[PDB]
Amino acid sequence: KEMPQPKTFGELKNLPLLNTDKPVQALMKIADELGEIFKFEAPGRVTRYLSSQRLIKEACDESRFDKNLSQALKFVRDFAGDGLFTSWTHEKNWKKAHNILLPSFSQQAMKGYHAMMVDIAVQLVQKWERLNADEHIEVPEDMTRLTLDTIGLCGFNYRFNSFYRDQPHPFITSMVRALDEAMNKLQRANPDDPAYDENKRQFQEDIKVMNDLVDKIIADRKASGEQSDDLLTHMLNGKDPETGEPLDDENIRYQIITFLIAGHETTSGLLSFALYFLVKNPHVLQKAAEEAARVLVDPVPSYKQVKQLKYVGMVLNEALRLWPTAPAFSLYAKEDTVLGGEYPLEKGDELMVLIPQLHRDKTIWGDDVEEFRPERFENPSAIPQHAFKPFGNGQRACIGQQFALHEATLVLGMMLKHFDFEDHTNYELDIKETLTLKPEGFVVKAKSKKIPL
Ligand code: HEM
Repeated sequence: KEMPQPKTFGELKNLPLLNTDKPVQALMKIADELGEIFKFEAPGRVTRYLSSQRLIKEACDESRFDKNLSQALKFVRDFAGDGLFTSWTHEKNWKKAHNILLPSFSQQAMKGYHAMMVDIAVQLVQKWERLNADEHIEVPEDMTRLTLDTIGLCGFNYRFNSFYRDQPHPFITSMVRALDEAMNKLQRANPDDPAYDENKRQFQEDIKVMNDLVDKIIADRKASGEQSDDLLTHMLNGKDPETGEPLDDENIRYQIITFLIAGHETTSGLLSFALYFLVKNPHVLQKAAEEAARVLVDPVPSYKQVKQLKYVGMVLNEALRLWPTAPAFSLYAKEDTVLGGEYPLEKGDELMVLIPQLHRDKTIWGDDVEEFRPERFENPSAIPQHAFKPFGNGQRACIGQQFALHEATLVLGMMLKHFDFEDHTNYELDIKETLTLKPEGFVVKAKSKKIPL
């Protein structure tokens, strides 16, 4: 069977389709037109975009397919190195870091981070409490302040103090620009053309800024000797049970850079989309706010009370269904194989999983896929295998899933406890794409319910 393919541009093939500031959303539109699979070609490379649970469940078979570094991730690898996110499965440092860090990211480990997560969450609530009447909130911006601060504090005992600033930390200016430069190199023609001398000079300056600041944080912790229980202490002391080896300082830096990218980009988006959907669906907002008031009976929320917020968890999973903030991941065929009993693949052939389209698969979810209904995630066992993949697949799934969800559930619980929300502008959804998705310009007013902290 001949594989569907979108419109070509002569010798440039399909590559000019990505020359747009919303490539994922364009690929989603192409998927609606062409269906469950389509071919995508650029000069000297090819991949296949998958959109149905039927094909993606086979793609998620770890005996047949393994994580591939997409072109974007290969560019991100120039500053994320061989950290967990940008390393190949067969690289020694992946399995080492994975075995070392798994216990630090578990559900039990969240009991340890909870205190510091509340520290930052209280700073968000107090900011909003202290706004004057008729002032508004810039939601993505404020969620990013929170999520960046939380990973900095919980991870490496470093306070970015984003709620004390308008202009971001020097690390973040370099990190955001490096990610932008990684994204812009996908849409580019010729690399060594000296017209991009300033692009390369900035990118190398941004690498050095991230490396120097993070390497200083490693050396300062080593020289201190103090044992503040966090990601950095676990990495300096911990040993891989398999090889018996620790991570060296170069890899540790890459893991820290990786966690800062993660805790900045994806996690704030989840909270942003979640609040968007809540203000656009007042009955769902009502249910979640009712739970928050009933469950969060103390001024300082405990770990147990965050686990008790079941409906707030359902709200977040439905936000992850409609707009998964890390919307695509790449795979490659380990051997020759046949996908879906009709698409023969050779060893090394690549696949892209388009997660927003998987999450709109009508044969799994029904015909109302665009509606925001948290009741879909009432029973987690009711969701078929590989139907809901906002945190990726298998051994290369998101190590920060429990961190992200605990943080988002705590913060969204507290937000719903302490405020009523107004969509005062009648905000029209406008999704800006970088590494991740964000509702750009999403604003609300938060009127206080006047419950003390
Ligand atoms: C809403 C929040 C988040 C989402 C939607 C998300 C999504 C994902 C996805 C889809 C992957 C798989 C990438 C691939 O297959 O190429 C992944 C990997 C990863 N994420 Fe996240 N993530 C989130 C938050 C976090 C946080 C907070 C951290 C760390 C503090 C984190 C750390 C990682 C790491 C290290 C990997 C690489 C795992 C490995 O291959 O060993 N993520 N994430």
